[PDB]
Amino acid sequence: MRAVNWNKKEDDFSLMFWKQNIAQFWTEEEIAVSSDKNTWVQLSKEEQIAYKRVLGGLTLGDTKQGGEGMPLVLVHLENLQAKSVLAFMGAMEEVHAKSYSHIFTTLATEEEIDEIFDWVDTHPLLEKKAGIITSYYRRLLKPEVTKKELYMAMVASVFLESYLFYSGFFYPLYLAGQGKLTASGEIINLIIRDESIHGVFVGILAQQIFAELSAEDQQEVQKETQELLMELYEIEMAYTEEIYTSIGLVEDVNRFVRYNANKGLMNLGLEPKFEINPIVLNGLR
Amino acid sequence: MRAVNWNKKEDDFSLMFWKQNIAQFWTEEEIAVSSDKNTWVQLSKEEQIAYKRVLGGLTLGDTKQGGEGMPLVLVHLENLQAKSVLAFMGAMEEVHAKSYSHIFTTLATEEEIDEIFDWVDTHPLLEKKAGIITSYYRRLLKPEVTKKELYMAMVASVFLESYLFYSGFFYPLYLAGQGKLTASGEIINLIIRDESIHGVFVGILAQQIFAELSAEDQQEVQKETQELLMELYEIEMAYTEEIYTSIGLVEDVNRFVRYNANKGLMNLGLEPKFEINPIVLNGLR
Repeated sequence: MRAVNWNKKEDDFSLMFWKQNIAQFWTEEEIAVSSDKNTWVQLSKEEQIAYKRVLGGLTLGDTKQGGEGMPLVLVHLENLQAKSVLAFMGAMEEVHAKSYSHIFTTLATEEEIDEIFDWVDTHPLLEKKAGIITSYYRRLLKPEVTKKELYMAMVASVFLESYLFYSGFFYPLYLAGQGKLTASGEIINLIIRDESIHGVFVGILAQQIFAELSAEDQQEVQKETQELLMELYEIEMAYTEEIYTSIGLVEDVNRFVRYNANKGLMNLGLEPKFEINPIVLNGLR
Repeated sequence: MRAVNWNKKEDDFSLMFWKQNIAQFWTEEEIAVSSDKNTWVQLSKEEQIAYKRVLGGLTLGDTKQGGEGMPLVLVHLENLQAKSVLAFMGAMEEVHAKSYSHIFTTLATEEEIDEIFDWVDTHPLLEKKAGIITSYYRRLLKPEVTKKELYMAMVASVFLESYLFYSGFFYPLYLAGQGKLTASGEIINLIIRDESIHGVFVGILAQQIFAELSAEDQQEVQKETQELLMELYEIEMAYTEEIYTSIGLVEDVNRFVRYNANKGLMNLGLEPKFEINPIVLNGLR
């Protein structure tokens, strides 16, 4: 039974991604958020509610990626070096999820925080899309999986970390781009910095497994991937309308979602399927 | 579907163990090993061979813990804060496994390293020990598991990290306690510092599950736990004889194994079943 041996490369990219993930390591204790209170209070009730809701949805995303996605993808990988990288990525997803609670602690009372997480747990659209994603992971709860099943779980992973998250990243970035909630915005930028390389790395692994499939299996998962993309897209447009109508940002967020959908497709080596907001861009600075 | 909420504790210990794991974070680049060459060359061939073999055995252990044990235990947990800690621990197991390659890089040529890893992969006792432990993990590759199955996977985990590893930790510690290979010994001490709190944490989780089992189930897993303990012990006594007879350390290591078996049992809230070498103690200093 094989032990991991980093003195003999199993691929051409796991070492560089390992090094980069470690280089980018951070924890929430490093960013004090209390100074955000001064711009928090300038927001309206509806703006504050949108902010808490999208952070709640992001926390659900990281909870599923660290606790289900990365574990079940990595456990079936034969590349032990790539396995190491995914394990580190899953731990950093839990750092991300914890960093959202660090923001909440400064911005909300204990009762308001419990409102958030109860709204997350009972929200029908969050349940629907998190459930579509994790169904691909739960398919891996067996001793032997097919490469079709492992590939599609990787697709699901890229679509969550490169694509579905950005309906939520939009608003912290938009506010930070206007000088509001900028310390929380630095936390979100750290998270995004990790998520970007997570999506690139899983996409590379996916392309490698795709190339190992029979022609029939490739045709099947190419079609499934495009169906999944648009199933999630349809759900995400209902999500953005529910979250952002109150604050007049529905169509701006949708443009951001399509932009990042294109990046997730490219992370998978696939062509774009849709045609950055300058305030958001300023929040990424 | 629930997101992790750290502003409402799910238990009385996950936050403390989260903070400590993070506080203890390290990676191999922090410890240069080149200065160990000056005591490496003073060891005999038999001593150099034992050292390479036990580090190879240790790497296999961490490879299976980070890539199988932690993912398959954590994924079935209902406690999302505990899930977070385990994901971080599995990541640190991969840091540990990689640190062993960093030592090898200073001490062995590229060809000698590949010999090590081939000896690990084909070695019958290592295959047997890892095979027994991971069989408890692979039982968790299904959608629904029993608490007996999850409990015995946690037992397997404690027995590996608190107990089976120490037939290997003995020798780097014994040499470091004498001023030999002290930089590698510092790496081994950081690994042990992580492993100790790993076994404690998983042991706490096992005791929580144990208290939920029916009395009949409790007695069944107590019997399995005692049998597994002694089955592994019998294999380790053959392993120490194989590794350490050439260098006269067999009975010293056996005593170290019994000492750490007792610690693993205690991590599980169980009574000791066996009755530290002072140089090993100085290597831990």
